[PDB]
Amino acid sequence: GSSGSSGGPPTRRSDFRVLVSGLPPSGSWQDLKDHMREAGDVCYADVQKDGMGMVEYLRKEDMEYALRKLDDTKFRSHEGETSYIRVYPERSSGPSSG
Repeated sequence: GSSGSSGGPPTRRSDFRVLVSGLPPSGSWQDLKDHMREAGDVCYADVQKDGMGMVEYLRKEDMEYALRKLDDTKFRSHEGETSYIRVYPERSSGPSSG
């Protein structure tokens, strides 16, 4: 596995993901993943400025697992620095009932 394309659209290899916020200024997705992976296998791993991140699992449990297990952890950046990143699901006007 490597993946490498110019385009790189907003694809969702999975549905069960975990929103990470409160990342360091040096924090990366690599280390982040290696961390988030705590759950299971990460098919998606991205990080943005400010201090946010995103990881997608192949299993639901993994999500909840890492969600709780991790639920706010001490992430170490590639610069040694650290920061408290929370692990929570993604919400946005749920359907509830069609």
